[PDB]
Amino acid sequence: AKLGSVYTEGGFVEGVNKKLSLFGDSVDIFKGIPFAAAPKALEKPERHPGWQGTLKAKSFKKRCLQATLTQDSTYGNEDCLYLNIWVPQGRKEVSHDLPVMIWIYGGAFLMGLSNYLYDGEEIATRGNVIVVTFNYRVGPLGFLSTGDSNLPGNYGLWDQHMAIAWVKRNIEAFGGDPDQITLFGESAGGASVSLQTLSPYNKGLIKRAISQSGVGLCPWAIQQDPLFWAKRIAEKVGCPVDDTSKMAGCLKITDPRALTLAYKLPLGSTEYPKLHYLSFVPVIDGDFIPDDPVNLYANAADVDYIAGTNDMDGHLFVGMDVPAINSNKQDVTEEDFYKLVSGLTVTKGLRGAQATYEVYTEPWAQDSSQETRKKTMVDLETDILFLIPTKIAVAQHKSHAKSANTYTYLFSQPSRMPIYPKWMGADHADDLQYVFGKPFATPLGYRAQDRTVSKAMIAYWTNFARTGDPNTGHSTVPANWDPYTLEDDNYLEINKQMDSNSMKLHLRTNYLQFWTQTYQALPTVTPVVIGF
Repeated sequence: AKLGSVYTEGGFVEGVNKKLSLFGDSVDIFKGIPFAAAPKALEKPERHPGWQGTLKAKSFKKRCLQATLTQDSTYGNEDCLYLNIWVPQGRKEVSHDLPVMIWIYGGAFLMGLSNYLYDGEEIATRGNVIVVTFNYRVGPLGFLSTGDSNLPGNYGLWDQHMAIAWVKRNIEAFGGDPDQITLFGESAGGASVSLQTLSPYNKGLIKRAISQSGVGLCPWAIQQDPLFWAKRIAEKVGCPVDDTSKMAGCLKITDPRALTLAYKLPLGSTEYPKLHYLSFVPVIDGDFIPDDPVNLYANAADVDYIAGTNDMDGHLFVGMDVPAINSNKQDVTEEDFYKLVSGLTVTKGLRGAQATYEVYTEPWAQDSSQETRKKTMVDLETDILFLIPTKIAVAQHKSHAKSANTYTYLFSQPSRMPIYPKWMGADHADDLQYVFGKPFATPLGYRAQDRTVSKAMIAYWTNFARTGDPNTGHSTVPANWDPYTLEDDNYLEINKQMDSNSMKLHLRTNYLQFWTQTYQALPTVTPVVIGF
């Protein structure tokens, strides 16, 4: 069986059908379906006008404007609000009531086909679920804000919400169950997933959610001072910074490609960690995000939730702050480490920096090797940027959850990157190739253990999407994943060895204690994509 032309709110769409076996199995692939009219710079998205005939949804549309780490040219196009769908099909009849997984992924900066992480075929077919990938506005075009009416901000979030509302209204025609939507995404997408479940705008739309290395409680997920950054990029492009209204009007009119290129990620030595410069992110606009995310968990009370991080999630970032971490030739001193912590602890000044340098150097047993120091730098950023906020998000979700499940994991499959050190664990986004089944899609570049991890991850993910329990659904699982409880703080460690010892307890509880107890008590003084 195969869908023909599917009716959507704006008209008919037609994709392609890829035969998967002699059994008559296949997968219906739709690419380039608009979920909104091409967006006006810095304005909320609107419904796409109706069209006659059949929209040929046979190829990926350009994604929104973004740039690479070199930041010399832009990629994408402003006209980018399109989505893609994969519908696994059986023999007798087209699929119906299938779980719907919406992948939220996108960033202002890419480091490395470009639609590698936008193809949901492996996931949809191995897990028997519908996968929807789409594009949303990123960087300044997606998140510029003046902190007021002149430019409320959160455009990329509105775009995501638009895609979600569209899937809710139209996925049934594709064979999906509108009441079984699972949002999943990593990094900014992960924080986005979190933010979407917390926004009152998504009431009744989301069933479950998966945050991979990113939650709305992450420090880098909410910009506390958007006006400061709005003014900076504005002045950089020749706009009036005198009054917000005129500045906003100018930003809406300036060249989108120049505006995009004006968003710089300083790779040269800086006083603050790189993450400080990834300023164009969501803001508490009192609308889409009506309050600080931590106070919005009642909105996700009935949303099943899986949130997790990677072994060395912070490696990618700290390696930009301290490049010597990756070099076996160059060394790192206690000074370099103190400088790193001070930059990360500005809010609590010298005391905060001292308390932090102390705790993280305690395990050095005053005779630390280079590998030890570099590993500690990675742990520091992994903790602050991902582990800790995820731990409290998971905890907050469990505590407020009503009829919703809460699970947490630690992805620790060691990096295969030759450039990085031998002791390297799972870096930021390393989980993606497994979640997206690349060891199967593109086998020749992978080993048996990679297929094992991928199989396990897609299984857990798609099972969760179907039942709200990673253990049950369309796939068998290599290990029992127990739901997270506050008392036990249990998590599944995902890697090539999934066995009886896979469920672990209390991950870095001492560090969680430091940050939430010690640190917070101190007085306040002052092909991967990153950023929102």
